[PDB]
Amino acid sequence: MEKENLIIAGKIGPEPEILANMYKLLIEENTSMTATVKPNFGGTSFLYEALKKGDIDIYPEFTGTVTESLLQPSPKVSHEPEQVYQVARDGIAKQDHLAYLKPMSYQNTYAVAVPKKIAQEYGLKTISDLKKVEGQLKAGFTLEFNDREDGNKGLQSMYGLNLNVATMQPALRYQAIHSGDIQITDAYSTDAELERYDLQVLEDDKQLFPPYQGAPLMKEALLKKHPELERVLNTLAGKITESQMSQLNYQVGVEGKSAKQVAKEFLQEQGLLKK
Ligand SMILES: C[N+](C)(C)[C@@H](Cc1c[nH]c(=S)[nH]1)C(=O)O
Repeated sequence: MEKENLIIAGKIGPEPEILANMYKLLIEENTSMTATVKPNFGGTSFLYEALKKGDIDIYPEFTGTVTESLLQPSPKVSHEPEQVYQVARDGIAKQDHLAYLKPMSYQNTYAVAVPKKIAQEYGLKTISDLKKVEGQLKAGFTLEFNDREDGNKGLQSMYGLNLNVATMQPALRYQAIHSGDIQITDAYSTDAELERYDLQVLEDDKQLFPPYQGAPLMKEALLKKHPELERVLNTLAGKITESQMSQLNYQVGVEGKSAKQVAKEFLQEQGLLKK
């Protein structure tokens, strides 16, 4: 009886798809609940509004994204990842009555990336160095990174950078930078494409980017109906290194492995999942 089915969605990319499947695997093993993973469901605003509306039940959301996009007005937060989690978790519960579980260990930050030869040619080590060459290089940014105060709007406001920006589909920006039609893109720090395409991440010297740790986001009402979801999904808390998540992304995004299988093998190897 009562085999309730949860909708777990992810933002664009292998990582949310991997994360969502880990949520499904954990949920189905340890609760009387099934789960459906919705890969590549949308961007932050869509996932967030889908959650509040009940179209989805869980998705992995990132701490700095809670503080910077989701919370309005955005609070001025530190760079301590734990403090940023607490503001996110308390802020989003007050604002929208969403429960935000404990963050995973790794950080997946927005990272301004250039090909390694571009960085050598133009002497680019930090984001500030782009001011030197903002009239020579072409940037390709996701639409969301463009519109985000911690994205390109913050490249303008904090760095003074007025880059020549073309808004890209997320999956195209990496092929553009590789083939040469753009020279700057908004990478995600754990993206396998960084290592695969000789992309060098420019250092965030003015510290525009907040901490970004992922954790399940969910209505508080769902957590009251199923309190076991907190214990169950929190076995991921403080776990998964950038190196581990990067390898998982390689497997799904580069090797074409199934995200469920990659998540499953990993949770099993970590002892987080039977067999
Ligand atoms: C984790 N991250 C890199 C800081 C972004 C990634 C992201 C934002 N929108 C989509 S789609 N992906 C986020 O989830 O906010």
